[PDB]
Amino acid sequence: PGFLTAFEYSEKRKMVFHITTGSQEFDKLLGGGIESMAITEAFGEFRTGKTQLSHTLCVTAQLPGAGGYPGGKIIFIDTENTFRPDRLRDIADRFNVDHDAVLDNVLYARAYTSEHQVELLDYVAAKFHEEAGIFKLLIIDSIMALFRVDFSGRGELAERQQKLAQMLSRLQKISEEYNVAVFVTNQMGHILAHASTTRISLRKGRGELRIAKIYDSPEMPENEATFAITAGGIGDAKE
Amino acid sequence: PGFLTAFEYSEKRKMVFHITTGSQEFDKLLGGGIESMAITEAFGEFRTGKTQLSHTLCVTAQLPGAGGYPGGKIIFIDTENTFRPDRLRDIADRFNVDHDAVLDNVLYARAYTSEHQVELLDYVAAKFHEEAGIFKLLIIDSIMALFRVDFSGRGELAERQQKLAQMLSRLQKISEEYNVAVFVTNQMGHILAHASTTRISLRKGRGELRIAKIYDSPEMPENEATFAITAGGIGDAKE
Amino acid sequence: PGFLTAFEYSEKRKMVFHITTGSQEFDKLLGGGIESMAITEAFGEFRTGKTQLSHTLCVTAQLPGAGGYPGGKIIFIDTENTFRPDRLRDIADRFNVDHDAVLDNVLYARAYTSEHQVELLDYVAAKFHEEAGIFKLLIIDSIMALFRVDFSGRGELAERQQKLAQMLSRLQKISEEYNVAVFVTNQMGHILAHASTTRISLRKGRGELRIAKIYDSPEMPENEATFAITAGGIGDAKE
Amino acid sequence: PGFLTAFEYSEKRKMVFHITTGSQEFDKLLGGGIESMAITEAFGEFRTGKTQLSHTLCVTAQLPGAGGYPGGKIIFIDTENTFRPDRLRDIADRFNVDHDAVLDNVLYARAYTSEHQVELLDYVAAKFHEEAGIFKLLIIDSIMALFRVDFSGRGELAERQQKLAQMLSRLQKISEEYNVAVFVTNQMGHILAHASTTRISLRKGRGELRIAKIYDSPEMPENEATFAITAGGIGDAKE
Amino acid sequence: PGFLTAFEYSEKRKMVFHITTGSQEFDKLLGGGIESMAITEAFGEFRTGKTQLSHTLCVTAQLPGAGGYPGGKIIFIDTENTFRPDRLRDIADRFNVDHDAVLDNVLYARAYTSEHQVELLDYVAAKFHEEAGIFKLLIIDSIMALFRVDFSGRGELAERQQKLAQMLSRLQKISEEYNVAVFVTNQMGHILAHASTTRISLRKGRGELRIAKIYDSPEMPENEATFAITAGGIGDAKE
Amino acid sequence: PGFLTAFEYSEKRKMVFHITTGSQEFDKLLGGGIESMAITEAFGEFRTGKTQLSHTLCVTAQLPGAGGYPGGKIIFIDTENTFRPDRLRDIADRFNVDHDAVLDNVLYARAYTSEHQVELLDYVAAKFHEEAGIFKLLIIDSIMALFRVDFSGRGELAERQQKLAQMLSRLQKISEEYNVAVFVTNQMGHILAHASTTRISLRKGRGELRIAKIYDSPEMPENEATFAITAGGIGDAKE
Amino acid sequence: PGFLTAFEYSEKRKMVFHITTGSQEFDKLLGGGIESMAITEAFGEFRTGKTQLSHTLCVTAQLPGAGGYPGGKIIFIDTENTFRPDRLRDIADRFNVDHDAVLDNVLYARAYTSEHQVELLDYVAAKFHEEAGIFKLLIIDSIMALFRVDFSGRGELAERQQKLAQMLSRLQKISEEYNVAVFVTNQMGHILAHASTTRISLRKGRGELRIAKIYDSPEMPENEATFAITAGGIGDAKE
Amino acid sequence: PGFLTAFEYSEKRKMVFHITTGSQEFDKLLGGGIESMAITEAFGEFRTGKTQLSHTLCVTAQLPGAGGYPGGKIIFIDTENTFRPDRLRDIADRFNVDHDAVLDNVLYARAYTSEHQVELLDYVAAKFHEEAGIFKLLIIDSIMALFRVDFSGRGELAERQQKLAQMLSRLQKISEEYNVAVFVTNQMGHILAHASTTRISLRKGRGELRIAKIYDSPEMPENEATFAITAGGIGDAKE
Repeated sequence: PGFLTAFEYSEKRKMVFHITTGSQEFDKLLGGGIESMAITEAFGEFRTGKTQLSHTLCVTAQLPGAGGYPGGKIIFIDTENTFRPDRLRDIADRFNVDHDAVLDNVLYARAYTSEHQVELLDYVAAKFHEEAGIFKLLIIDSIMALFRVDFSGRGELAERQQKLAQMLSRLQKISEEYNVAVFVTNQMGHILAHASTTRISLRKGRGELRIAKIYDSPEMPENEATFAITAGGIGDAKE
Repeated sequence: PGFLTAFEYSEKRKMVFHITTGSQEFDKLLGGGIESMAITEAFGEFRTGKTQLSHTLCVTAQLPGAGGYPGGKIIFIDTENTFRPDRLRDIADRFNVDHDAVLDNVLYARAYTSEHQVELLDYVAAKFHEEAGIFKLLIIDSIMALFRVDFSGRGELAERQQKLAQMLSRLQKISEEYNVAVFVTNQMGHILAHASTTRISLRKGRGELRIAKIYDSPEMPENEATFAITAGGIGDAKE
Repeated sequence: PGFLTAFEYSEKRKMVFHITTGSQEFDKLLGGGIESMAITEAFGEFRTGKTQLSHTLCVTAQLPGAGGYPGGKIIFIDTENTFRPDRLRDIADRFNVDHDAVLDNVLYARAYTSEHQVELLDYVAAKFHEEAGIFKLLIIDSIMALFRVDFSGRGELAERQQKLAQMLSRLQKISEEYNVAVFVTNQMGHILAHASTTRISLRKGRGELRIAKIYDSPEMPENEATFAITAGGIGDAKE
Repeated sequence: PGFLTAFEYSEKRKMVFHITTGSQEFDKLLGGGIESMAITEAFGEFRTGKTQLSHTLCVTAQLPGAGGYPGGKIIFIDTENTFRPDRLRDIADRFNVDHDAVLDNVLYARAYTSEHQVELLDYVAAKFHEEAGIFKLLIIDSIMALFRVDFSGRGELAERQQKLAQMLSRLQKISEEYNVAVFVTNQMGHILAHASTTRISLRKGRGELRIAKIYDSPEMPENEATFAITAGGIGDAKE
Repeated sequence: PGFLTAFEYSEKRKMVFHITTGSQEFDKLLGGGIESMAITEAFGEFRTGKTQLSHTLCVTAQLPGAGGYPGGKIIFIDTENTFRPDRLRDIADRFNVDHDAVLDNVLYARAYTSEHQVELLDYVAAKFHEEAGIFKLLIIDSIMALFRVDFSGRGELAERQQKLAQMLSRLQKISEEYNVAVFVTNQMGHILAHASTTRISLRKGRGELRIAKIYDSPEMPENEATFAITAGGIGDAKE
Repeated sequence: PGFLTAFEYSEKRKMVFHITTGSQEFDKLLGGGIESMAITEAFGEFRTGKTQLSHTLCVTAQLPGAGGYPGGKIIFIDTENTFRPDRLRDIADRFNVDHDAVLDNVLYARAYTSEHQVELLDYVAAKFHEEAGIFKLLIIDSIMALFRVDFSGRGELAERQQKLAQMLSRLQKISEEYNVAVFVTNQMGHILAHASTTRISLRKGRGELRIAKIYDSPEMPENEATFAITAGGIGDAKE
Repeated sequence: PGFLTAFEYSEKRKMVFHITTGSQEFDKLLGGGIESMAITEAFGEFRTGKTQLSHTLCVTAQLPGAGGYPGGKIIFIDTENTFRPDRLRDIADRFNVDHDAVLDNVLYARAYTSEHQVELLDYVAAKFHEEAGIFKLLIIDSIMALFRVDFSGRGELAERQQKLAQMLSRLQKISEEYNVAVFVTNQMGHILAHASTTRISLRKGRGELRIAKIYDSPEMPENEATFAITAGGIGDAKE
Repeated sequence: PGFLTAFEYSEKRKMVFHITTGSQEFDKLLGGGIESMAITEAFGEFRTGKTQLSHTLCVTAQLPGAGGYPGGKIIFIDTENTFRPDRLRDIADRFNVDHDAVLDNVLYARAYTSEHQVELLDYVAAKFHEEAGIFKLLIIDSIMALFRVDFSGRGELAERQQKLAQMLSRLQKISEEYNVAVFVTNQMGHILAHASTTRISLRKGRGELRIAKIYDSPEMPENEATFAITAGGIGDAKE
C-alpha cells in the first residue's frame, strides 16, 4: 500500500544511526549526536561554531563509531561560502586519518540561487537513488539564508514560505526515505520548525567553550551541553 | 432517501464502542475512553503525553475491552514524525501481548504536505471500504500542524481554512460511516471545533501525573481526570 | 394570481398548530409552544438545553394534542452530531408510547457541509411535496454553526451572508407553503433574524431549571418562563 | 410631450383622496389621514402599532369616507410575516362590516427576497393597469427590512442602495400614476426619504396611547397626535 | 466662427430680463429679481419658502412687467413632488388673473430618476428649439437632491460629480443660448456653484418673514432682503 | 534645426510689447503692464477687480501705447460668465473711443466644459494662424476654475492635472509663437505656475484702491502697486 | 571591446576643459569653473543667480581661455522661459566682443513638455554627432522643474523617476561621449544626484554678493565662494 | 556531477591569492589584503578613501606580491564616474613602475544604467572566459548606487531587489569560477550581504589616517586597522 505496517517500519528504524560531534556531552544531548531520517538544525549567534561543526562532521561522519555505524561519503551544499578543505585536512588529524582520503571523501556543492539550491536538492536525490548506503550525511549550511534573498520584499513572502517548504519538504523525503543525516544551519510554529525534527540552539560561553541547548526535539533534556572548539573540530571542554 | 430513520440510526449506534485510555479516571471522562464514530482531539502543552497516548491506543485497541469490544487493526498517520514502534513493543508487556503481533496490528504512514495528509485520508477510506470491521481506529497526530505550514502567510488563510475543512469533513464521514474511532492531536467556532465531536485538553500536574479536562463535548463533566505516563503507556495514578 | 386574497389566506392559517415542549409555562410563551408556518430559533449559552429540547420535540410532535393537532413524522437534520436515539426511546416513556414507533417516527439526516446542508434542505422539500400532512416538524440544529465553517475568513462573509439567506429564505418557503414547524438552534437586524419569525433566548437557572425569554416574536410577553429538564424531555418545574 | 400642463395636472389631483387613520387627531396631522398619489412611511420603535395600523387601513379603505371617498380593494405585501386576517374580522366590527367581505376586500402576498419584493411590485402595477379605480391602496410593510438582508455586508451597499431606489421609484410611479395611497413601514437625504412624500414617526406614550409625529412632510404641523391602539384597530384616545 | 464678437454679444444681452418675486426688496437684490441667461439657486433651511417661491414665479413669470418684459409659458420639472396647482390658482388672484389660464400657462414634469431628470432636460431643449420666445422660465426644483439618490455610496461620487455636471452644463447651454430663466433649489468651489451664476441663500426671520442673502452672484450686495410669504405667493413684508 | 539661434531669437523679441494696465504704478510692476509672448496670471480674493481688469484690457489693447504699440483685436474666453460689453462701452469714454468700434474690437466666446475650453484654444490658434498681427491679446478668465469642475473627485486629479497642462502648454505655444499677450485669472511647483511666466497677486486696500503684488516673475520688484477701480476700468489712485 | 583601457581613457581626459564663470573664486571651487564630460547642477533659492549665470556662461564659453580652451557654439534649452538675448548682448561687452556674434554664437531651444524636453535632448545628440568640437556647452535650465509638471500626482512618480533618469542618463552619454559641458539648474541619494557629477549650492549674501558652496562634487572643498553679479554676467566681488 | 569533491575543490583553492591593500595593518585584517574568489565590499562615509583604494589596487595587482602572486590585468567598472588614470600614474611611482604600463594594465568601462552595469558584467565574464590567468581583479565601484536609481520609487523594490541579486550572483560565479578578486564599494540579511563574502567598514580618524574595520567576514578579528591615504595611494601610517 501507499504505506507500511508498524513492525515493518520498526524494521527500518533499526538503521537510525548517529554521526558524532566529537563533543561527548553534546552527543549525549542528541542521544548519540546527529541522527538519521531526521533534519537537524543549527540555531546560532552572529559568530557561531555551526559553520565550524559542519567541517567537523565532514569527518566524524567518515569515522566508524557508536552503535555499529560504518561511516561514509558526505554532501556539503554550501550557500554562504565558508567551506574550507584546509580546515578538513586539519581535522582528519585529530582522528589520525589519510588527508587526501577525507577530502576524496566529501562531495562539495556551492549554492547561489534559491533555485540553484533546490536544483541541487533534487539532484542529490538522484545521486542517492543511484547507489545508497554510501552517503550517510547531507549537510546544507545554510538553507534559509539564501532564501531570505531571492524574495520579493516583505510582500512576496507568499512565494518564499511556499517555495521554501516546497523543497524543505522534499528534504524530509530524502532523510527518512534514503536514510541519511541532514545537518542544517540558519538564524530564524515557523515552517522551518516542524520541518527540522531536531533543533539545536547555540550560545557562547566565553571564547573557548559554547553551550548547545535544544529548542525543540523529541525527548528534549532541560540540561545544557558544554563543548569546546579547536582546529581539530569540535571536542569536549576539559578542566 | 439521502438519510435514514431514527430507528434505523439507533441500529447503527448499538455499535458505538469505546477504546480505553488506559487510565480509568480518564476513561470515565469519556465514559469508556475514546469513542467510535467521532473525532476526538488532543489539547496539549509544548510537552504533552498525547504523543504517548497515541501509541498507547495503538495497543488498547487490540485488547478486548468493555462493551464486548473485540479489538482491531489501526492506521497511524504521522505528520510530526514521532511514531516510535519501539515504544509499542514496550507497552504490550503491561498488557501481556505478543510484540510482533501488536506491531502487525498497526499501519504506519508519514504525512509530509497538507496535500499528502489528505492524499492519505482519501485512501484510508478505501482500505476501510475494501474490507470492514477490521480497522477499529484511525489516529492522525497531529492534523492541523501540517496546515499551518503550506499556507501563504496570514494572507491566504482563506485557502487553508477552506482546504482544511475540505478534508476534516472527509474525516468525519469516515469516522461515523465506517465506524471507527479517530483520535487527533493538536495545539490550537474554530473549524476544527465542530469538526471533532469531543475535545480533550491536557495539563501536566508536576511531571509524573497529568490532568486531562474536557474543553467541549456532549454531556461534559466539570470534574477532571488524573492519569500518569509510563513506558507501559498511560494508566491510573496510584497513591 | 401570484398571490391570494385575505379571506383565502385566513383560510390557510386555520392550520397553524403548535407542537408542545412539555413545559406548559414555556408553551404559554409561544402561545401553545412551537408554531407552524414559522421558523423558531434557539438562542443559548455554551451549555443549553436546546439540543435537549430538540429530542423532546422529536416526540411531543408525535403525540396528538392541543387545538386538535394530530401529530406526525419529523425531520431532524443534525449538523453538530448530538442526535441520540437513546434519548428518544427514553422520552417516549414519559408519554407512554411504543419505542420502535417513536424512532420509526423520525427522519434522521446529518449535515456535514454548508452545501451538504442545503443539499438536504432542497431535498426535504421534495419529500414534503410528494406527500404532505404527514410531516409536521422540520427540526434543524444547528443551522448557522456549520456555515460559520465553510466561510473564507472575515473577508468572504460576502458569500456567507449571501449563501446563508439563499436557503434560510428557501427555508421560509417550506414552512408557510407546506405548513410545518421548523425549530432551529444557534448562537449569534441580523439576516437570521427577520428570517426566523420567533426567537427564543435561553438562560440557566441553576442546573435543574432554565429560563426561556423572547428576543423578538409577534406578541412577545415581557414575562419569563421556568422549565425543567430530565431524561423524559423538557417539563414543568415543580415545587 | 413627455409631461402635462399645470391645468391638466390639477385635473388629476382633484382625485387625491385621504384614507382615515381611525384616529381623528391623527387624520389631522395628515389632514384626512393617509393621502393618495404619495408614499407615506411608518417610523416606529421596536414595538410599534404600525403593524396594527397596516391592518386597520386594510379596513378604513373600504369604509366610505370624507371627500366622498367610496372605499376599495387593497394589496397587502408582507415581508415581516405579521399579516393576521383574524385581526381584520376583529375590526370590521367597530365599523359594523361583513367579515367575509372585508377579507375579500384584501389581497395578500408574502415577500421573501429583496428580489421577490419587487417581482411583486412589478406585478402590482399590472393588476392595477388591467382594471382601474378598484384598488385604492397598496400597503407594503415593511419595505427596507428585506433589503438590509440580501445585501453583501456593508461592502456591497453600492448594490443595495442602487437596487433599492430601482424599485422605490417604481413604487412612486404607481402611487401617483394609478392613483392609490401606498403606506409603508420601517425603522431607519436617505434614498427612502425623498422616496416617501410623507413620513410619520411614532412613539408610545405608556402602553395605551401613541404619539405619531411628522418627520418631514409638505405643510408639516409642529403639534403631535395622540391615538390609541385597540382590537378595533386604531382610534382616538378619550378621557 | 465658433464664437461671436463683443458688440454682437452685447446685441444679445439686450434680452436679459428679470422675472419678479413679488418681493420688491428681494427683487432689488437680484437687481430686478430672477435673471435670464443665468441659473439661479435656492440655498435653504429644512423648511424654506423656495418650494413656495417656485409657485409664485410660476405666475409672476406670466405677468408682463419691469424692463418691458412680456411674460410667458413656463416649465416646472419637479423632483421632490411639492407641485400644487391649487397654490397656483391661489396666487393668480393676488395678480387678478384667469385661473384656468395660469394653469393652462405652465408645463408640468415630475422627475423620478437621476436619468429621468436629464431625460427631461435634453427634452426641454427640444420644446425650446421648436418655438422660442414663448417659454421664459425653466424652473427645476430641486436638481441635486434626486442625484444624491442614484449614487453608489460615498465611493461612486465619481459618477455623481461627473454625471451631475454632464447636464448641469447642458443646463447652462439652455439658459444663455435659448434665453430663458432657470430657477433651481437644493441644499448643499462646489461643481454646482460656478454652474449656477446667481446663488441666493435663505434664512427665516420668525414665521412670517424670511431673509434672502447672496452666497455668490455678480455685483453681490452685502445688505439683506426682507420678504414675506402668503397664499398669494411671496411679497413684501409690511409694518 | 528644431530651434533657432540666440540672435535670430533676439529678432523675435524686438516685438515684445506691453499692454497698459491703466494704472501707471501697476504698469511699472510689469514695466509697461501686461507683456507679450507670456502667460500672465490673476491672483485675487473672493471679490477682485481682475474681472474688471479683464474688460479694461479689452480696451487698453486698442489704444496705441508706449513702445509704439499700435493696438489690436482681442479674444475673450469667458468661463465664469461675467463678460459685460456694457462695461466696455463705459470705459472707451475715459479713452475717448468709438463704442461700436471697441465692441467690434473684441471676440467673445463662453467656455462651458474643461473640454470646450480647449476645443476653443485649439481654434484660437487657427484664427491666429489664418492671419497675423491683427490679434494682440488672448485673455482667458478664468482658466482653472472650469477644471476644478469636470474632475472625478480628489481621486482622479491624475487626469485633470495631466489634462490641465495638456492645454496650458498649448496656451504657451500660442503666446510666444503667434506673439500676443495672454492674460489669465484665477484663485489657486503648481502646474499652472511654470505655466504662466508672470503672476500677479491682488489685494484690496479698503474698497476704492487695490494692491497688486508679484508672486513670482522675472526681475520681480519688492515694492507693491496701488491702483483704483472705476467704471472707466482701472487707473491710478490720486490724492 | 565594449570598453577601452586606462591609458586610452587618460588619453581622452586630456580634453577636459573648464568654462569660466567670471568669478575667479567661484572658478577655484570648480577647479577652473564648469567642467567637461560632467553635468553641473545649480541648487538655489527662490531668487537665484543661476538663471543669471546661465547667460554669463552663454558667453564665457565663447571666450578662449584657461588650459588652452578655444571657446565655441552653445545650446541653451530653456524650460522656464527666462532667456534674454538682451542680457547676452550686454555681457559680450564686459568681454569686449561683437554682439551679433555672441548671439549668432548660441543655439536657442524652449522646452514645453517633459516629452518635448527629451525630444530635444535626443536631437542635440544629432547636432553633436554631425559635427563635434564646435559645441562646448549644453546648458539646460531648468531640467527637473518641467518634469515636476507632467507627473500624475504623488502617485505616478513611478513614471517621473523612471522617465527622468531615462534621459538624465542619456544626458550623461552626451557629456562624456561627445565631450562638452552641461550646466543644469533646479530646486530639489536623489536620482538627479549621482546623475550630475558636480553639485553647486547657492545662497545670497545680501543683494550684491552670493555664496556658492558644494553639495557634493569630487574633491569638494569645505571653503565657500564669494561672487558678485551685474549686467556683465557674474564676476568677482571687490572691496 | 554538478559539483566537485572536497579534495578536487582544495585543488582550486591553492590558487586563492591576496592582493595587497598597501597598508600592512590593513592587509592583516584581510590576512594579505583583498582575497581571490570572493566579493569584498567597501563600507564608507560620505568622504571615504575607497575611491582611492580602488585605484591603488589598480596597481597593487600588477606588483608581484606574497604567495608568489605574479600580478595582472584589471577591469574597472565605474558607475560613480570617479576613475582618474592621472591618479594611477601618480602611484606607480611609490612602486617604481612604468606609467604607460600600469595604464595599459587596466581596463576601463563606465556604467550608466542598472542594466548597462550588468550588460557589462555579462561581458566581463566573456573576456575572462576567452583567455584566463591574465585578469587578476574585477573591481566594480560602486555597485548598488546605480540600482537605487532606476528603481520605481519605494514601491517597486520588488523589482530592484530581485534584479539586484540577479546579477550580484553572476558576480559571484565569476569571482570564484574564473578566480579573480572582485572589490566593490558602497554606502548601505541584506541581499548585498551574503553576496559579498568579506565586508570592510571604513572610518576616518582625523584627515590623515583611516580606520577600516570588518563588518562581517570569515575569521573576523576584533582589532581594527589604521592606514593612511596619500597620492601614492594607500599605505601604512608611521609615527
